[PDB]
Amino acid sequence: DRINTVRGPITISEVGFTLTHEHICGSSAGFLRAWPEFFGSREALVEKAVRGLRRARAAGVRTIVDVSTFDLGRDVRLLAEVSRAADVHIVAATGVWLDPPLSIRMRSVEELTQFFLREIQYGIEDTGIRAGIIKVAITGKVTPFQELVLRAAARASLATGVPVITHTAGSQRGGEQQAAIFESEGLSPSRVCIGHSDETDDLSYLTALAARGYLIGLDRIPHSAIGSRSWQTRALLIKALIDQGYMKQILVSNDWLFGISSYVTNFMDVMDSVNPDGMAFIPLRVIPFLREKGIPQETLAGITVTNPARFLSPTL
Amino acid sequence: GDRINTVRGPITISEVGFTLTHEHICGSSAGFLRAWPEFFGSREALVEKAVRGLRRARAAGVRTIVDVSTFDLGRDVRLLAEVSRAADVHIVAATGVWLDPPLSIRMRSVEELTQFFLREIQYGIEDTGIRAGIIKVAITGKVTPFQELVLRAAARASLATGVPVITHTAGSQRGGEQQAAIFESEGLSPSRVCIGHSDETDDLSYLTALAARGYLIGLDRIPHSAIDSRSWQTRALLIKALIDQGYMKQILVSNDWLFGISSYVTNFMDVMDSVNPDGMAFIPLRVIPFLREKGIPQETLAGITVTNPARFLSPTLR
Ligand SMILES: [Zn+2]
Ligand SMILES: [Zn+2]
Ligand SMILES: [Zn+2]
Ligand SMILES: [Zn+2]
Repeated sequence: DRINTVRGPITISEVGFTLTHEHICGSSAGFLRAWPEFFGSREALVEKAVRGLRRARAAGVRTIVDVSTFDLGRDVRLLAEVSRAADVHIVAATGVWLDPPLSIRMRSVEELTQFFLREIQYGIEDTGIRAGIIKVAITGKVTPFQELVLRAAARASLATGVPVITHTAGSQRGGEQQAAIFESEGLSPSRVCIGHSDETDDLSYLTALAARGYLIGLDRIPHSAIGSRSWQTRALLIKALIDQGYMKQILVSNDWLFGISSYVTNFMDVMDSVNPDGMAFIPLRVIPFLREKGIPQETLAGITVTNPARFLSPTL
Repeated sequence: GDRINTVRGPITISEVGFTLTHEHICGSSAGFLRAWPEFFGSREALVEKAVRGLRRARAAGVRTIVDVSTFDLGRDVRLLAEVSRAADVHIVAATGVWLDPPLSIRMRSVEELTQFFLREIQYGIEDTGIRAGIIKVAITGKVTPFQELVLRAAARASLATGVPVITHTAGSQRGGEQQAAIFESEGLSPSRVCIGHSDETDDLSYLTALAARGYLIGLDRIPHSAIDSRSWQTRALLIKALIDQGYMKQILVSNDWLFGISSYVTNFMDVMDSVNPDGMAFIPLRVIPFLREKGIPQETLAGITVTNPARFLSPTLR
């Protein structure tokens, strides 16, 4: 009955309403510490994140999963400061996203396994903060290196029970390619969330993965307007999977952040202008939309509370 | 002026002494030493190895090294400061961009990169107050579009601060020529620029032409000869050749060594240490005596190892 957060271990009952795919800052390893003035200042980024997380908490959120890896510039000290000041649980990540530096991309499957295990079992850097989830990312056709990452993630998950979350580049469906590799390693689908699955209308693809026991990440809902399908279209994929009997396979989030340096310079302003609700978009907009579409409150509670707790609880 | 910034603060020109102008404590990636120190055994083991290695170089006459590790090479200025203090060897730290920029760097404009370089030179690196004393840049081939931005940002930061620029030249086809054309288009004096890894080629007429234009010529990978069948002596004879051409004042010599490396295959450090057990002491223990045996006088060797680095490192607007 324990999940590791940036403030230490918590019990399952304390997790509450969870956003399973979020970020405080999307960056690169070392970048926030080397050039904080890219974000105005570290202090300004903290203040923005604390204000935003407090608004999410007032809307009912109790935990977020920050799926920033080392190569996404995860700064666990930043996460800890924001978590404590907003009084919202934050689960930190290990793994490898789409921008590994040489010191990561030259590593073998065995070495990557050891790195993920260090971050889960011992702690991140010198902080003692342990990761509670393993993040992986692929580009449509899984590359040799990305296959090594997925295998190491499966091996680390089998050793520790922590789950795996995935990202696929270019709005492409990658769940079937990912699931093949995970299953060749003996990983249970119930440990894996196929992220950004709301980027497709292919309900056959979604239902087939859910039927195998994968978690389906419908987690970019407010990104609809940026680059196009409406956010309501994406949200109705939640209803569609409920209607086919797969409510227990659904995880919902925003994939939001309070700063971003890994893309074009004022991309944060673009995102904020399109979705001023930020991480509160799920509770303030999506949940009432599903209720008015007739989904029972208990089912919505199961998706936002029970499913994330079952996913995060380490299970061997 | 009279002062150069090191990881222990400012020093005067007269304190710089015998300098290795292209070295590394550790070749890594941003954040990596902090996230996975056990790759190197431990942080403590890496420190102990680096302190021993720098004390050995000091006993061979070295007084300063320039650590040309950028952000994206995993530069850890706290590691540099610790090693510098324990070995009593001055270390000059770098800003700039090498060949592995992450997205947060490679998505930036020339103006943004200029501001990043300026913050590392004028304000400090991270939250340490340690200021960079050189700007490092790297190119491949004919210079890629992103690399050209970096070179232009480096020229702008040099022009605003007086600190010099040192380059990693990859490729065998006279890559210094396109670097020079970019630097000159920005208004940068060649005397602020070291075209590095120039010993990778035997093309003496190319090196002489750059030296005659006022560029410093970095003959700085001498011990990498054996790991391409040129020996280290053949590389070292380029030093003699440029002296005989009349360009002693344009030469900078170094090892391009390190005490840990994670940016290539796992135990590459063991391969390197087996080929060159002298480490950073290879230049003073092997190259300087070799040149003396070939008849280069003491005063000329001191000009290359002491005078030229001081003139290069001294911030000169001009
Ligand atoms: Zn993602
Ligand atoms: Zn994300
Ligand atoms: Zn180099
Ligand atoms: Zn180098």
